[PDB]
Amino acid sequence: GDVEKGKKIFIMKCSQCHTVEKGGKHKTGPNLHGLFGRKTGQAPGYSHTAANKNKGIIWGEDTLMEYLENPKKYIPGTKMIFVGIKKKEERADLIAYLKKATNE
Ligand code: HEC
Repeated sequence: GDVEKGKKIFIMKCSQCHTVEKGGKHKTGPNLHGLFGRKTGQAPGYSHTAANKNKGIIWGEDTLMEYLENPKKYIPGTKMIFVGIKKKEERADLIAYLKKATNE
């Protein structure tokens, strides 16, 4: 994925509710630093829904590809009110940016 394109997707569609930087603030949604390799719903200091807490999967490229295509289908009961990203290559670019920014 192209992380420069992914960053602009993140700004356009995600930054309204999320930060990615280490120690970044929670907003409507949790700060996302440390996302990869972590189980769902464990962002430190954020009050997740039980659904987000209980999904039980580990975030990685493949699980984020599925989640971000249709969030409420993957995690029924989520309070992330976002329709999803239809195009696979856009999701791949976003997730490549996420893998870089949430670990740097
Ligand atoms: C507000 C309207 C949001 C927008 C736009 C996006 N997200 Fe979000 N997200 C939001 C909330 C309120 C929550 C918590 C939901 C809950 O049920 O507790 C989330 C959660 C996530 C997560 C899960 C994190 C984890 O399990 O540790 C991820 C990975 C996530 N959101 C990603 C994400 C991306 C990449 C977005 C842009 C396309 C995006 N979200 C938009 C609220 C909102």
